[PDB]
Amino acid sequence: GAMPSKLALIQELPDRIQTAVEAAMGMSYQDAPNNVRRDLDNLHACLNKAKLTVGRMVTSLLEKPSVVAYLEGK
Amino acid sequence: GAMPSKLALIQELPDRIQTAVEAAMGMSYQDAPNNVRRDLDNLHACLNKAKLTVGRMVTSLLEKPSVVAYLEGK
Repeated sequence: GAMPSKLALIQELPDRIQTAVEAAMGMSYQDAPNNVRRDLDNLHACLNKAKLTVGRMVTSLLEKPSVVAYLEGK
Repeated sequence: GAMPSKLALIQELPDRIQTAVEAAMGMSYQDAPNNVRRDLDNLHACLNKAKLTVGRMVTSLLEKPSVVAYLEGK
């Protein structure tokens, strides 16, 4: 019976956001004109970048033992 | 029933990320000292921000008719 610790949450945030935008990443915008689908291409760069910023924001929490320990509850 | 189209996805992305991050927002980081929980405070500001950067990224796509129409399938 392992109730998820805050670190379970902070670590899963990347996966949650991966799931948050997997829909849009797997979106087939190629049935749209280049420019508008490029707006999805911007969604592709920036929203995937958004996962990138979040993943590493978690990394920013993960680069310090005290912060990490509190998340896991150590 | 309503099979989700690309617009259903782009519109739900905000809620998906609101969910991707709700766990961390509802996190009881006050269990930790000010500074380390402040590290979660940065997590809060930046992840709440992160949701909203996606909020505006969706808004970016949402503020042009060609882009929007292709998402919905108009």
